[PDB]
Amino acid sequence: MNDALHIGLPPFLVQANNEPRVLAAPEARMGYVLELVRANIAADGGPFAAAVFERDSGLLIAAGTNRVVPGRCSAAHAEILALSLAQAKLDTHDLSADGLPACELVTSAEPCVMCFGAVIWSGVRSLVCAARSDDVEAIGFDEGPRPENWMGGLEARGITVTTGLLRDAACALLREYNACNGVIYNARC
Amino acid sequence: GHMNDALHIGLPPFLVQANNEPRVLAAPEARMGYVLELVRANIAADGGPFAAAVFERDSGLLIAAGTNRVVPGRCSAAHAEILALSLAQAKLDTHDLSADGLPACELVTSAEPCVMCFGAVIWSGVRSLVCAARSDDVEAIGFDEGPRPENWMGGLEARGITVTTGLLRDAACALLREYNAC
Ligand SMILES: Nc1ccnc(=O)[nH]1
Ligand SMILES: [Zn+2]
Ligand SMILES: [Zn+2]
Repeated sequence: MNDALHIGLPPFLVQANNEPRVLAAPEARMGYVLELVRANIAADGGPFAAAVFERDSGLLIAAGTNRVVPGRCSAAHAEILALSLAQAKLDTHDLSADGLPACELVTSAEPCVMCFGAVIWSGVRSLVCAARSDDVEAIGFDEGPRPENWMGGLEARGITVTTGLLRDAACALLREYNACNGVIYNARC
Repeated sequence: GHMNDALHIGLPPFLVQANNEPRVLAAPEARMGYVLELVRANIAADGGPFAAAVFERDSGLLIAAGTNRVVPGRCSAAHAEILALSLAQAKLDTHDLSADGLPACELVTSAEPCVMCFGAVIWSGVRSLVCAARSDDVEAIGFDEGPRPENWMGGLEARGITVTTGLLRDAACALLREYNAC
């Protein structure tokens, strides 16, 4: 509405937040996240996606993707959407809240500065990344002024960090995205 | 706010009204003054002691305002800045406030941004950031600003965003203290 923050979720993302799913393996988890990436790109969104799991069971709780441009909202990153939807579903601003399960945020690329903090407040206890910062930098997409050893900063707060998971297919997904960005029409896109 | 087809965070009456009531505050202190009033209402509306609003830098026209809604809105990302920036990018229909053909936009804020919002402002397109309360003032009432890069103000300056702080600061603290007192 015009009297409430309202970020719309594309059909495939709604489905992604609708169908129950459980993926044990980190590979499996990131694999599904990378599926939403390809989708997102085909739904007019940035090449970024994320999902919050119950970490210790693999129960998908919520997913998000970059809807910045189509959404006319710079704050609509993949991490912000998944972290919110996740908090809304479990109905609490704290995923670290008393009773809730230990949550985990699987993202296609190392988080930017905005989301970096977004992660700290969320209440998740673990972050799992795919594409290293350089890969993202490598094609525009600025990570933003993150403080020294942000990764360390997270470990310190109890948020375990991991990067590189399925980085190969992640960087590929970034590239065909970039490959298909210009304005001159290409039927192969 | 748990929906399906979209992420939805409702705004309380006063805030709803704030984004639809025509307003033009030319002076800087006027903008900040208004923002502080919002803080009060927000506290009164089970919200955190934080408010903010985007104004067209030169004209002083209120474009959108946002408060802290984390708790009542079960969303840890709902800070005064995030909302005010997002409703502004909504009204103007663009994810870029520094976009072509749009009068420069400023974000007057009750306190200095948290590392999150910090990045948030950067991606918004706002061309200036005026703050009231300082960071120690914030950590003083028990709120985290998170780990920010050495000299964040520089980062903003360097990225085309003018930083200016300490405005009505003292008035912004009586509000913080009051909140902490209760
Ligand atoms: N500066 C801030 C600290 C904590 N929460 C907020 O909403 N804002
Ligand atoms: Zn981000
Ligand atoms: Zn903030």
